[PDB]
Amino acid sequence: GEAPNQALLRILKETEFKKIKVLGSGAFGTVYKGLWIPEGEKVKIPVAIKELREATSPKANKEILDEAYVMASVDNPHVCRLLGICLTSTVQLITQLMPFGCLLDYVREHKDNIGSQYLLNWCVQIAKGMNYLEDRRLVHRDLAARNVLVKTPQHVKITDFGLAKLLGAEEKEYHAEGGKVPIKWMALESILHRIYTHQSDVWSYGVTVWELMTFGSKPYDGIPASEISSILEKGERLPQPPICTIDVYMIMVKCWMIDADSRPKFRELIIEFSKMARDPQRYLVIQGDDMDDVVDADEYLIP
Amino acid sequence: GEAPNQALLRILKETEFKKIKVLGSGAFGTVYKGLWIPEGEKVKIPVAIKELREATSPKANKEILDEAYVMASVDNPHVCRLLGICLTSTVQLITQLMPFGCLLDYVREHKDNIGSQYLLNWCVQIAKGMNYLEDRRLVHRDLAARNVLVKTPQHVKITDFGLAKLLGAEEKEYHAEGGKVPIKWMALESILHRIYTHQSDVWSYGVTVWELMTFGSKPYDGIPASEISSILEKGERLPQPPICTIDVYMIMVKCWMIDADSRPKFRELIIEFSKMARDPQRYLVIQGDDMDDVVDADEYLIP
Ligand SMILES: CC(=O)Nc1cccc(-c2c(-c3ccccc3)oc3ncnc(N[C@H](CO)c4ccccc4)c23)c1
Ligand SMILES: CC(=O)Nc1cccc(-c2c(-c3ccccc3)oc3ncnc(N[C@H](CO)c4ccccc4)c23)c1
Repeated sequence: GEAPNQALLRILKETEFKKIKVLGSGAFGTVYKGLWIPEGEKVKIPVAIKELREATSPKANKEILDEAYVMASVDNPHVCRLLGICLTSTVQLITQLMPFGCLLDYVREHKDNIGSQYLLNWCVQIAKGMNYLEDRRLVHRDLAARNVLVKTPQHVKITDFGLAKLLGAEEKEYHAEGGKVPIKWMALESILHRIYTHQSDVWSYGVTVWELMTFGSKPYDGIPASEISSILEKGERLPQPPICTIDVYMIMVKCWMIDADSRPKFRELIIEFSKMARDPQRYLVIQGDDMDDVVDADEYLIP
Repeated sequence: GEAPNQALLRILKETEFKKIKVLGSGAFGTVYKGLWIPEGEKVKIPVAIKELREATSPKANKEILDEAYVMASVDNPHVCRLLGICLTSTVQLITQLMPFGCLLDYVREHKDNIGSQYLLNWCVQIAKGMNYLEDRRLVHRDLAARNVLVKTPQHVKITDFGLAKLLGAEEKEYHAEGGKVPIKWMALESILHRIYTHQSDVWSYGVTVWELMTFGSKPYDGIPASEISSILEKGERLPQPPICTIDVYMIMVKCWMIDADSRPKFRELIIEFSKMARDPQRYLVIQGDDMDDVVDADEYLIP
């Protein structure tokens, strides 16, 4: 009927890995930094380890396993993959450590040393990842700079598949109900009708690029999420970032068309940003890449 | 008779420069970071500005002018030069700002990222500076890693001429009396007889190199200055730094010979360290330039 999912769900023993330190916490639970050491091999693998909490909510435990299902079912250099789970009191997700954290925080606390080459290359890698997920028939539903991680400054990957959904062969869209999805990153049709498609992800990709080009600005910074529906319907969109040529900003705008099919496909976004990456300073203007009358004392010879 | 010193002592107005911040303080007085802006030109020169204190000791005011005399009388890329003085309540010395501070502190707080190329190049530059001072008939009498400043990581200069003395044409050595000179950097003949020569500076150069090669260790760390005389007479010298090949350590040892003329001349030290700088990893072994079984998760494919 459909292609059987022959992904392997690896079950790992707790004694095989060591939590070095906590990385984060909040509503999602807690994430740890650690080393995984398979007993047989002579290897030590840096890993991130995620668990919920001391309590076990019926609905919440089910959803971490859904997240494991999707992460176990993906294999791509620009997508984060599940290494395994550990069946402790509460289930643990084990993944490759992405030491430099989320891309949102990275662009924020490195503004001054991020060049056009890096920005446009990140855009290419995210598009490649999203394109892979489209081939795999997966709709992410939560693509944002915050859900892209940095393995190295020159290599990023998409993660956070907690809202992701797999589409059938004879199925073009997913219909949500529960809601509670980040509104400022989702397409109008998703806000209006709970419709999610690969083209809905393209909208979110558009917003993600805006975040990168503004070095981590909050979209619609002074606007509550209730109003977002109205302003999009009016034709209002995120503004052109200072560093963005009309060339780049036109790409971003096309991702936010009302007609979903009029938006570009991820495969096209790979091409366009890739072309731009060959001559990056032609497409992004960044003053790096408090006075200009300053001169060093030994280029000032005594008159 | 002797060559007339036609150096120009430039007198600068206080209104021409602005103190941005204090850099240091202690027994020597205070040093400021500032901008010098000659009224005529369209330039802004980063400068260090040194003054004594609110009080004016007769003997202390004279000595800052002696320091100005020598700094005004030197012109070399590896020596710090006086830009001018300002005749305020207490006289101010104005020099080129050396933004990265003293080399001693620089090797200490950058151990992990200082390679053999940088160390040996610094040795070449200091020897060039000291050789220039020898041609200029000047004995520094206080050469140490602390009295070498960093303009950029790849360009250093000798400074702190407060103890410096000019020798005559028919004069090979200076005879001190007052004393109170840093004992752990001075030659045995200087400790024993108050004799200072260009070869006494070579001893101090030797110690300065030891500081650099140990990334800013204190010489004779657990020894009081009273004992230093004895141990040098016994034949005890500073130990071989871990990173130092016998080749480099032999240079250091030769600077600490009892016979002053058996020590190398600065011009020879330029040559030897310069040769070594062409193949720096042959002469200094540094592990950069907590596990080795570590492997990244995507070079570990699921068995
Ligand atoms: C959205 C968010 O805050 N994600 C997050 C939170 C906490 C840690 C990480 C994380 C980091 C990280 C490292 C240093 C500083 C800050 C963050 O590195 C990571 N490498 C892999 N996965 C990470 N976290 C995701 C959470 O989406 C994750 C962990 C384990 C299993 C699945 C996913 C991570 C990522
Ligand atoms: C031995 C010592 O502590 N020297 C010292 C003390 C304070 C400041 C400086 C100094 C610095 C500096 C900058 C940032 C951090 C730390 C130090 O930069 C400098 N550039 C030029 N001269 C300096 N000081 C010498 C004092 O020997 C100096 C200043 C003005 C006139 C003559 C000499 C300096 C150097």
